[PDB]
Amino acid sequence: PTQLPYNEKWEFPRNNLQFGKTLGAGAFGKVVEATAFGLGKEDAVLKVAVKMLKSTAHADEKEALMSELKIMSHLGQHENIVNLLGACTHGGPVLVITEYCTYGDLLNFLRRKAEAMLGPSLSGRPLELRDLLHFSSQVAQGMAFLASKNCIHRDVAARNVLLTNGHVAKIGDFGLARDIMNDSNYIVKGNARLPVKWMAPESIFDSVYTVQSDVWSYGILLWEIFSLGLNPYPGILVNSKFYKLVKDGYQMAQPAFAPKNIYSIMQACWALEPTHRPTFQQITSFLQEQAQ
Ligand SMILES: COc1ncc(F)cc1CNc1ccc(Cc2c[nH]c3ncc(C)cc23)c(F)n1
Repeated sequence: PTQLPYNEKWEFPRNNLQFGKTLGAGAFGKVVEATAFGLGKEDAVLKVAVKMLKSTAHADEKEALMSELKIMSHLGQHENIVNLLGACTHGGPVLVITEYCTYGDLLNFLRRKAEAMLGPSLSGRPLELRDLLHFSSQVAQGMAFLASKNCIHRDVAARNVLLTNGHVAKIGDFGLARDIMNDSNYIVKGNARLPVKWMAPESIFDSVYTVQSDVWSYGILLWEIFSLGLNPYPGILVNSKFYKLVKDGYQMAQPAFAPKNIYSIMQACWALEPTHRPTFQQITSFLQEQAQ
């Protein structure tokens, strides 16, 4: 990624952004909503999400932001990913301008939505099964696009899916703008904080990441969707027993709102042999057909 070249076609004048509230923050980074004036070929004026370093960041974090910018440019645009809209690299700190997604991350959306649906009994518009299938197929479409570019995401999870206008799902990555240090979904495994409960066995044990390991993580995401935002392996501590169980083929039980169909997809994503797992295109075609 560092050898990749940054194309100035993305360059945008930083004085043409008016910043609003912070959308998310990590230790050394954050994403901030902004209005951009004159953005793009149509000179649009619109709300954007700007990723930038915090004052706590150092050179290593700057290099990672620039690398992310180079990767987003190289990837190309797709309806079901968080697209790059421009960047500010001259005359100040690096700014990465991405699409703003009004409904926020999918995980929180499902949890708040489930609470809203249960409110009448205990005190707009409820979710339907078809919505869950749409979210699932949209994310699989976006993952099929990344896989077609041989791009490995490595942190597929509902917290990294964003919902835009029309409640269209987009796979993104909060990255530096996530507080992983204080986030119980990231486990201290040796040197780094890793989303172990989402990770394929070969990534945990052999440090191997592929499109097929993303497929596994996508199956965990499917479980999050069709449980309306439960934590995976709920109540189970990540320890030696957990690692062994995963390696031996232990799998989560069927989620409450998953049709047998969809749970079977999950199981296929969790095949121990990575080549046996479905491809994102197979998942997409099946889920599109199911969402009709
Ligand atoms: C496949 O995606 C990628 N792959 C590799 C990469 F290196 C980067 C990406 C996508 N980069 C990115 C940037 C910012 C954000 C946060 C974000 C954007 N819009 C929002 N609207 C609302 C809220 C609450 C948050 C946001 C996000 F999710 N992803």
